[PDB]
Amino acid sequence: EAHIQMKAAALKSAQSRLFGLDGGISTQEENTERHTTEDVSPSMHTLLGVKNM
Amino acid sequence: EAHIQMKAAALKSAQSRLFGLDGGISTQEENTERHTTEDVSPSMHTLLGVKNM
Repeated sequence: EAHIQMKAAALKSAQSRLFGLDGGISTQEENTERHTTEDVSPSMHTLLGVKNM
Repeated sequence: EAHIQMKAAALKSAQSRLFGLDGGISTQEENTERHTTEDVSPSMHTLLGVKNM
């Protein structure tokens, strides 16, 4: 009885977790797009549909 | 994907030309006109219709 009471007091209400933080860190997708000196900007190749007025 | 992106970056917007400068150089017509010592000048045979006054 004493040992079981001691075990219950020591364990308290501890709940086991099966997993920690997942080791797969990357969530985005790799950027495979080219980048040439003809690009209007580092993020846009052209401004094709743009109308000045 | 990487190979296609590399090809697109390398080719850029190169446009093919089917022809270069045409090899036919002469554009004028050959001068077949005679030249005699009776000619008033190297370019005029006579001055037929000319009136002095």
